[PDB]
Amino acid sequence: FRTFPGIPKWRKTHLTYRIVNYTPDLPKDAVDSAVEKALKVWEEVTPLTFSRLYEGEADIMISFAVREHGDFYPFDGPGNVLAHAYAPGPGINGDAHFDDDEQWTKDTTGTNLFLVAAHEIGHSLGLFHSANTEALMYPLYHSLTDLTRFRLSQDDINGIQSLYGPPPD
Ligand SMILES: COc1ccc(S(=O)(=O)N2CCCSC(C)(C)[C@H]2C(=O)NO)cc1
Ligand SMILES: [Ca+2]
Ligand SMILES: [Ca+2]
Ligand SMILES: [Ca+2]
Ligand SMILES: [Zn+2]
Ligand SMILES: [Zn+2]
Repeated sequence: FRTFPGIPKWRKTHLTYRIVNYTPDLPKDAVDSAVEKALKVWEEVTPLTFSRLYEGEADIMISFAVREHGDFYPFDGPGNVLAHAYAPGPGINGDAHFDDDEQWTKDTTGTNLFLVAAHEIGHSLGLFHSANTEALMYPLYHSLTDLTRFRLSQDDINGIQSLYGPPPD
């Protein structure tokens, strides 16, 4: 694994997230599940717990966007940059933006929202890219992984616990 520079990490175990908008590519219900499951992944190996807001500024603001969308890094159309996110911190920090010029699916017939969400949310949590090929934090986008056999890799578990520790009990 690999954390960020100056090793940013939230100074609190409980984080709030908010889904700011919805992609026309999937039923609102599928977008919710992906985010909740992307969150389960990390929540299971650390003291981190999460809750949802429907208003106010949440730590982890999630949203879909196209091209220019409010920051300095406009999205680039279909493919290539799938989504980007920010390290822990105030305001735009911790937020995750998804490119809608991608076709977000619940399976692998395009860009799986879960798989890509878990990885972006690790960013919000403070993890940078991993050199480990079998790691979820690898800049790894592969459409050949059954969803069925997915499991966070020891590399991912190592790096996030480096920051927050193992589960309390
Ligand atoms: C499994 O999770 C993911 C999430 C994003 C990408 S990506 O294709 O958008 N991307 C890899 C390819 C270069 S661009 C990037 C730096 C913005 C980077 C990425 O990991 N965003 O955090 C790939 C796999
Ligand atoms: Ca934020
Ligand atoms: Ca793109
Ligand atoms: Ca789309
Ligand atoms: Zn953005
Ligand atoms: Zn990434």
